[PDB]
Amino acid sequence: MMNPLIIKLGGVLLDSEEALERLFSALVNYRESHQRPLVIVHGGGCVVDELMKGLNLPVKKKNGLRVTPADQIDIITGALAGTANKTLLAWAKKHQIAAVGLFLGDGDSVKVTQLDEELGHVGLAQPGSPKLINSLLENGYLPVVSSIGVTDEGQLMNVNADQAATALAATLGADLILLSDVSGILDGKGQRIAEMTAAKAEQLIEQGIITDGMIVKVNAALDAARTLGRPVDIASWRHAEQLPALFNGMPMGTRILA
Amino acid sequence: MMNPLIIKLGGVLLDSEEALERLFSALVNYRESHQRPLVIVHGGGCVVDELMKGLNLPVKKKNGLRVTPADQIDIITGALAGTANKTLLAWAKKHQIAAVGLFLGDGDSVKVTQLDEELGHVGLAQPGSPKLINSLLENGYLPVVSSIGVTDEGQLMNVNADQAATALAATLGADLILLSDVSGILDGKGQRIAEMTAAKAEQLIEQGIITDGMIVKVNAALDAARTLGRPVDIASWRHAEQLPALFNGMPMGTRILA
Ligand SMILES: Nc1ncnc2c1ncn2[C@@H]1O[C@H](COP(=O)(O)OP(=O)(O)NP(=O)(O)O)[C@@H](O)[C@H]1O
Ligand SMILES: Nc1ncnc2c1ncn2[C@@H]1O[C@H](COP(=O)(O)OP(=O)(O)NP(=O)(O)O)[C@@H](O)[C@H]1O
Ligand SMILES: CC(=O)N[C@@H](CCC(=O)O)C(=O)O
Ligand SMILES: CC(=O)N[C@@H](CCC(=O)O)C(=O)O
Ligand SMILES: [Mg+2]
Ligand SMILES: [Mg+2]
Repeated sequence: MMNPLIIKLGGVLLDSEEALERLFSALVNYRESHQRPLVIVHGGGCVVDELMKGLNLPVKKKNGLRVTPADQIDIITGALAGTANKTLLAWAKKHQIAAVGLFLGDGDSVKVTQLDEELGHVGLAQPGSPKLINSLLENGYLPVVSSIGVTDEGQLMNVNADQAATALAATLGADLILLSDVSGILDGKGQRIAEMTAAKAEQLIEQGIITDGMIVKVNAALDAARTLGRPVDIASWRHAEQLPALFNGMPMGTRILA
Repeated sequence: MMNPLIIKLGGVLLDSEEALERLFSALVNYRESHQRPLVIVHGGGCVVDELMKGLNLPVKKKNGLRVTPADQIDIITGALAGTANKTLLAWAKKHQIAAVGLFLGDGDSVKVTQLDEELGHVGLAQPGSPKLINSLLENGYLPVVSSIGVTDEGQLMNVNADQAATALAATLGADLILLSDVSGILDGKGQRIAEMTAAKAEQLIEQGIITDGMIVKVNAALDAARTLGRPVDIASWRHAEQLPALFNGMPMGTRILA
């Protein structure tokens, strides 16, 4: 087996049937034309915000991470580990892909602990064991992994999905692509930045250009590049014609260099 | 590998920390003292009703099955495939059990189709492929399987969990135990019925003694007994002292005979 490729999916993609169809088309074409085994990691913040909206609950993000009280972890788990993961497994079945849905605790794939009492049930993700997912890959399944985990003491944890993808890339020795609703990291004028180093990201954060979850996204991508010794791309899932080349390694967004 | 044992869990069990602790204690003791491999299937109607309650949505059951409109399948999936399944995987991690969470579509373990347009997205469960779960069992994992499935065309389906457990028992050739909040099937005076045949269940249904989901439960148990050629028990998860003997084969509730 080749090193796998993790494709991380998030943003408003799940709210778009058309975008899901175009993505699954491109995944089936990549899978039928590449020996490298695919793994999907996903977020779903929008699914949570909608269920929180319907419940009249506030959305507080502290430094790009969603504060997750003990009274909200069950609902967030339902939206992310349930609705978002099973919507993706249904698109995979429609496209004749044998997928297996997982969260971070299955096979201890990604180790999670409480990151900060000020955040509640938000996890810090770190590498775990590759045995279960390697076994699924060797048997021809596509793992589809949500960003909920669980601590050794049994408490469910909400992990930001970019950090969960980075931890899983380190666990499997996988290449990584972070797909979002924007074409990579944007500069002060809203233009795509083609390449990113740690020095440059420090400068942009100092200048207040990179903010919110983007700060979390870039730092997760940088950690992955240094840990794997390979570039990591941040790119958009929006434009159909770009998907095939993107999955083949062409630079469509921001290439993070370590 | 021995034929597995499926333990189906539902009712208000998930709302009871104390009952969950006593159950997981008993599962760990059974696992460490028995070569027979365990599989858990679960429902979670109460988790759904609570999230529907908080959303101001009605609960309509038509012949013991929950009508599941297209505008409710995502929320029901979140509660059952997400919150209930991951709460069980967290109790398994707390007890040092390596579990893997699945729904019915993973490995095509249980085939699901639309049962009736009058019910919406309710599935009819039928046997599927045992390969994925047999592989997990041989590698020492405890599968924990929710009762959401997916059709070949990609539509998520809500399956009653007793029928999903019966279909999975036929797929794996497994023994089955249906655990509920009541001590088996009760007669007209609210007393436990020790043994049940198809003739007797027909009589009780004719007399209006067995109703609602109990009709669905008994018919699922009868189908499983005839299909496996082995008795199937319906019993309570409520009383701690009875759990060990129950998992060892002692009659604690209603033994359905085919
Ligand atoms: N300098 C910046 N460049 C690009 N995007 C930025 C920047 N600063 C902030 N953002 C924001 O970063 C968001 C990207 O992160 P995020 O909103 O969490 O999406 P996601 O991770 O793709 N989705 P999900 O997994 O569901 O959370 C964009 O849509 C912008 O609102
Ligand atoms: N004759 C009867 N004997 C016993 N229980 C009966 C009878 N008639 C109706 N019931 C009902 O059957 C219920 C059992 O089915 P059900 O309510 O769906 O629980 P469950 O399947 O254990 N849980 P879950 O998986 O979460 O749905 C009982 O609690 C009774 O309300
Ligand atoms: C802690 C944390 O922010 N979690 C994310 C997980 C989903 C994602 O990355 O989209 C969240 O929105 O709640
Ligand atoms: C269709 C159907 O009734 N589904 C069940 C699944 C959960 C269970 O059995 O508890 C339900 O309540 O919605
Ligand atoms: Mg994000
Ligand atoms: Mg029931």
